Amino acid sequence: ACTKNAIAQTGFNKDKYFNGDVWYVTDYLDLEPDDVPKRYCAALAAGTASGKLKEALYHYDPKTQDTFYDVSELQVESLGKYTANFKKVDKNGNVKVAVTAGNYYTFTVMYADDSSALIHTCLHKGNKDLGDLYAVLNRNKDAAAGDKVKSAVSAATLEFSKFISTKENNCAYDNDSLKSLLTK
Ligand code: HEM
Repeated sequence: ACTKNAIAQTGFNKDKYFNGDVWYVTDYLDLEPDDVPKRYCAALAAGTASGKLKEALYHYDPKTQDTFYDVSELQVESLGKYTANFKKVDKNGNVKVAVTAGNYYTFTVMYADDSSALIHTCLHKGNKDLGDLYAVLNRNKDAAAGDKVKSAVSAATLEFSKFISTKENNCAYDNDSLKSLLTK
């Protein structure tokens, strides 16, 4: 179960964040740690497509090779805080699992600049019991977290030392698919 009402960044710049480009997860913290594998990789694209606010997600377990993409149109709750009903798709946007009520995530941008971000998400997927997930993002998949984003982690009353890095997993991303999926 999720327990946090994450606070969005003061002054969040939506057009910069949702610019159509890719964000890579470099580090994550699940407050129910035993909810997600210790070795993982994930990335997303975020942008407006034909007037609609969109995200495209990619998940890859580097040990099991379990792979999936998602696309969602984000609904606005407040600036920097969204609710996203997702559909599982292949890399070309063909639907594998349609949108349905009860399959959604919340998404809060706690901090962002041009290169880095800190987000919170709470996933709801049917009857699974999932907890709060924080992720440090960067535009560069290999970037070490800098002081702006690590300070933001502190300001959220979190300890960056507890985050798990995704960097040592050889993950390789299909950026082209993530960008194109924004339209799907
Ligand atoms: C930007 C950040 C992330 C968002 C918005 C996000 C969103 C989601 C969504 C929507 C699903 C369900 C997909 C579907 O069934 O179609 C999912 C599943 C999953 N995510 Fe994430 N995720 C993110 C980061 C991560 C990270 C960093 C991990 C780390 C370990 C992770 C682990 C998982 C796992 C293991 C599942 C499969 C749940 C299951 O069905 O059993 N996610 N995520």
